[PDB]
Amino acid sequence: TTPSKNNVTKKNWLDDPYLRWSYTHMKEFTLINDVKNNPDQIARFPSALQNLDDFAVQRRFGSATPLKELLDDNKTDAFVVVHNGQLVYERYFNGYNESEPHGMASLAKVFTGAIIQSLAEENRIDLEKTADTYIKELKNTPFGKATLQQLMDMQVSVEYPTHGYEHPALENQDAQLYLASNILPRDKNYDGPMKIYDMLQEAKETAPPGSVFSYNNGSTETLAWIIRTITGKSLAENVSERIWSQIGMEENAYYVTDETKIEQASAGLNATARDMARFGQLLLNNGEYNGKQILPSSITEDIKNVQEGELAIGPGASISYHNQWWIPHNEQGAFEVLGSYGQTLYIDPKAKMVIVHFSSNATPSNEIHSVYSNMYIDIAHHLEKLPQ
Repeated sequence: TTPSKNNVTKKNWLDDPYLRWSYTHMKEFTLINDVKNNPDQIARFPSALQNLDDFAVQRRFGSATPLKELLDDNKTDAFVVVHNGQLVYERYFNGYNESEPHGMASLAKVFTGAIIQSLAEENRIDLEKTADTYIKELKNTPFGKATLQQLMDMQVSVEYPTHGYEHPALENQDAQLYLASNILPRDKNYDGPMKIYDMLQEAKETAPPGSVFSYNNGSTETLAWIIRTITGKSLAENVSERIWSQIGMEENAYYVTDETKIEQASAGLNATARDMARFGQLLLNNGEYNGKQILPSSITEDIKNVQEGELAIGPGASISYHNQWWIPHNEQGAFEVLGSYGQTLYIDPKAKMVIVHFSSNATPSNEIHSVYSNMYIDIAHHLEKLPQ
C-alpha cells in the first residue's frame, strides 16, 4: 500500500505505512494554526560537511552497521547533525521534502516549557503557584491543584477514562488527546472529550502532585492554557513571536489543533529538521542568538545542574526529567526531548553537538532507542576526533 491523502483515515493514520505520509503531511489531514518565521531574516546554516553515511554504528558491541542504512531501516525521515554551530550532515529519506514540516510528537513540549520559564522570569506567573490560580475553570481539579513547577517536572499523576477506545501502540494519555482533538474516530456512543480542555476536566488524580514522576500530555496542555490566558494570544502566536521569528528559521511551523483551534501543546508542533536544529543550537548557546537573550539562560543552566538521583523518573532511576526535558546522565552531559515514532532533539554540551532526528516508525523495536542513544555519543566522539 502506498499511502496518500485518499487512503489515510482517522482510524489508520498512526499505523504503518499510513504514518509515513501522515507525519510528513499533517496539515493536509488536520486543523492547524501557523507558527510564522520571519521570511526577511532567514539565516543560512554555515556548514562543514562530513559524509557519515558509512559511519559504523554499534547495534551492540561487535555488531556494527552503517549509519545511513540503519536510519532508513528504522523509518527515519530526517537526520541532521550540527557541530560547533555548523551543519555537518543531513539526510532525508523516503521522499520526504526537507522544507516541509514533519510531525514531532512530544518534541513540542520544550516550547511550552521555554515560554513558561520566560513568563515566570518576566514576573507574569509564579512557578510555585497552582495552575488553578490562573485557570479558574480548573479550580480544585487534579491539574488545577498542581503547581506550575510540578507540571513542568511531570509530577502530576492522572488517569483519564478510555471512552471505549484502545489501540495497541497508544497509551491512553495519547489516545485521549487525539480523541479530544477529533483526529481519532469517535464512535456512535462516544461520550468523551470534545476539545482538549474537556480532557483536562476528566482527569482523575492517582497520586499526590509532586510525589512521583508520571509522564502526561495533560500537564503540558495545562501549562499551554496558562500561556494563552496570561498573554491573551494563541500558543502558535506565542511560539512565533518569542522564538520562531527570532532565530533565522527557514520555514513556518504549525500546530495541529482541536476543533476549537486550541493547539496540541503536548504533541502537535510540525517543523523542519534544520529549523529544529536552529532551536537546538539556541539551547546549546544558553538561549543567546546574535548577542540577544531570546530565552532565559536558566533553561539550560538548570537542566545541566540536575544530578543523578534528583528529579528521577522513578525510584533509583539514572534518568531525570526537568522542565519538559529528559536528562539521561550520559557521559556527555546530554539532554534531550523524545517523541513517539522515532523523534529526538538531542543536545550535547560537551561536544557542542545538536542532533535532530525525525521518523515515521509506527512501532519501533525495543532496541532502537538505545542504539540511537549510544550512536549519538559515538558520532560526537568521532566529530571531536577522539580515539573513542
